[PDB]
Amino acid sequence: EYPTVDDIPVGEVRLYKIGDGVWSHIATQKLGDTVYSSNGLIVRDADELLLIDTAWGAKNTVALLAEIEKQIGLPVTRSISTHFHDARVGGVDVLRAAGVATYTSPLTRQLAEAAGNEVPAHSLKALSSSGDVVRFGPVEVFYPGAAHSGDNLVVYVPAVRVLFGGCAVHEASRESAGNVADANLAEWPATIKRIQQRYPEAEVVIPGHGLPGGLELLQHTTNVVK
Ligand SMILES: [Zn+2]
Repeated sequence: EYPTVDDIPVGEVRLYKIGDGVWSHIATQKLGDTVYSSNGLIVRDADELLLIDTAWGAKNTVALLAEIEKQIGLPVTRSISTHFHDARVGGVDVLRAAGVATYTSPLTRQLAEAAGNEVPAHSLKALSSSGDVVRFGPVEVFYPGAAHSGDNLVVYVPAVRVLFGGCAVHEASRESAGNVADANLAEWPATIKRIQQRYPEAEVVIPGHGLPGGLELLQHTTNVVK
């Protein structure tokens, strides 16, 4: 049932229910030749929603808000971007215009600014060193160390044991690491092991791109990176 690039045109967004009060959002973007599918997360907290990652640019992020209003009907009040690439902060200006309080790690804000990308408005201050973890509403945000990028974060929803790995985690079908220009290939396996050790009871693991799986995606990622 999980949507792929073939099911979603650029500019549309689908939601997919993952567990109680947890959905992923899936969108499509085209970079020159390449067409990607990309996942974020939505998590209910009382009568509001926490959003993890934009839908890759302003147009998709507008469609994301519309689809949330249509399907869920609760307001997105806060967001977290999991790394500095346009794929995850592109659209933060749409979120700000809709009144969302946008957050990420201080390092992500710095890298986004350096890259000329959109910059979330607020910093999650206790996330500075590999291993740092903070609670934020109904999730934990974990900085496990450098991997796909130096700043990449993962997000865990403890009530339902759902781990959003973002682009630090590859889907089962993926056999190459993608854009490695900001990656730390040497550190990535150790970063994965840190995720494994922290969330040994996770039931679903959602990669940055492609099909959700279980904890097996973590070791798979290490194998690919090598
Ligand atoms: Zn990226």
